[PDB]
Amino acid sequence: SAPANAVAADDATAIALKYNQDATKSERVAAARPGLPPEEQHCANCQFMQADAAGATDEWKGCQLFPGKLINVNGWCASWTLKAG
Amino acid sequence: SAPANAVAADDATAIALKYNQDATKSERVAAARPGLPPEEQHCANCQFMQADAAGATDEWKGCQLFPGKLINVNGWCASWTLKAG
Ligand code: SF4
Ligand code: SF4
Repeated sequence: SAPANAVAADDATAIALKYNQDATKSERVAAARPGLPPEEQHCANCQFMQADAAGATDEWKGCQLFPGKLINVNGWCASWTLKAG
Repeated sequence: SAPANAVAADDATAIALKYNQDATKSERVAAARPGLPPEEQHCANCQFMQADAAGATDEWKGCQLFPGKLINVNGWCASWTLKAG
């Protein structure tokens, strides 16, 4: 089961930022954010994902943009940015 | 007159996010978002602010949560998080 502090689907920030815990159901094709084809975009390779968040698991990680919460590594939002060198 | 796409108080996203174009009149103290003293928080030091948005001025700048629109640099909403990276 999801952590209790998972980002909720209809959290107001999640709504505004176009977060979806399943990237395949997200607006990523429409958004056309640069750096990878949309089909390759998800939280796991994002700049803002925080691997060392409290309560992180292989599936659930922090995000700079959702303080105190956990996103799904297979998620996406409109701030997706490939983590660069 | 302000940019045509300045965020209005009756914008539906604004209401959901608890945006106020005057941070001093916002809920920022009670909300106590982490990362800076709440009384110092406003759009100008927020991670979501986009200073190079089309139509921006020294007063009106972009926000990732209000695509296509301009917030006030002195504003605040409950999604505030410190600009960082
Ligand atoms: S900023 Fe990155 S890690 Fe955070 S929810 Fe959006 S895509 Fe996922
Ligand atoms: S997310 Fe940040 S920049 Fe956007 S309205 Fe809220 S406080 Fe202002």
